[PDB]
Amino acid sequence: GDDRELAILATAENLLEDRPLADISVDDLAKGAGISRPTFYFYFPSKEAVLLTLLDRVVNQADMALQTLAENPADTDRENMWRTWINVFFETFGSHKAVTRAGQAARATSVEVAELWSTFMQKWIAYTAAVIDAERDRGAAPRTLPAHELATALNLMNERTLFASFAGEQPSVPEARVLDTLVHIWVTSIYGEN
Amino acid sequence: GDDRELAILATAENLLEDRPLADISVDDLAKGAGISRPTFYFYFPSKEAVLLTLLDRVVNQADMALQTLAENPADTDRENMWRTWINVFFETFGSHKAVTRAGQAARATSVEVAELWSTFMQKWIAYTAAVIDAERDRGAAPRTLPAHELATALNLMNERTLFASFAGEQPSVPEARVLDTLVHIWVTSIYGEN
Repeated sequence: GDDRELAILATAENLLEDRPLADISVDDLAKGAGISRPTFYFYFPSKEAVLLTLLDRVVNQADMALQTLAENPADTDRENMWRTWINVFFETFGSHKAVTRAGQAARATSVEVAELWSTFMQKWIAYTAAVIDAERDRGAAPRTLPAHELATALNLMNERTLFASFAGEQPSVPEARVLDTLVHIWVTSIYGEN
Repeated sequence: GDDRELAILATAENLLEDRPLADISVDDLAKGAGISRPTFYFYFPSKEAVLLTLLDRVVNQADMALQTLAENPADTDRENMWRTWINVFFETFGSHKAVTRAGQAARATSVEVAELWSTFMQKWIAYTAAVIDAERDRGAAPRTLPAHELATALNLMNERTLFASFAGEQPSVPEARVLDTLVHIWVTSIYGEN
């Protein structure tokens, strides 16, 4: 039942490590998960749809892991807060790299993926904005940019800066030194007057 | 001769406004530029290759426009310098939006496009890094992040922040208020101590 479903997915993920969706056939995922062609079609209606579901696993992994953090305020200095917020991306997407990458690539095509990714970003940008407003009201950060706008840029930086490093792009900040980077950019711009 | 070539391209660009490469045929670009199917193939060996050449026009437009600026130091305060540097992106890519978008989308596929875009970024990040080192040596910016690393993140933010706004994404900073945004992020992080 679900046994079968999950293998389709685990297999989806592992063939994705070394090659893009396109050059993975549909008998590719079947053969791997040890099921017949049409046994697959019962479970997922197209390969695109497999990739969708895995991305969904990942995003929610990162959604959930992110809300736990929100509800558990770490007890630390503002800089070490932001870092620990940002890190939850580095750890999640930085674990399922293969899916992470393909997901991004296929925003181009899937109006479903484009949506799925958008929704999550809006959620966290809005939340991030919410923080900054509060950081300004607690008095500890000054009122320079519209918060929601700042957040968007900062968050979009992350999405791109992070996924550049994962795919190991040319050019890109190495996994090691990233974070410290974004984190630095986050503090200096949130708390910075001029 | 070149008459014919250029029309293929102008047409390439205008059909791209309202729909993606994929759903533009090859008789699409011919019919538009008023030439026969194989007359086209003499000029460009595939549609992908048309898109390549237009992206090249744009990048170099922005490359050139960017080096003029470099060689003509604007006479203004550091903040109004960075802005006028960044603006040269907003104006270029923000003019050929259609090409700008498709180019990005098709980094996924074209190892030629991926290269073409990379090279340009490396160039400007390296240059941007070069500035910051100097800004630190003239004493006016403090030595916090490795410059080249900072530059990368800042530049990758731009690429993504900008092209999000162009395609008018959900979520994205509106064209109006962008710049002021990135610019703010640039100053606060370059000149910011903590």
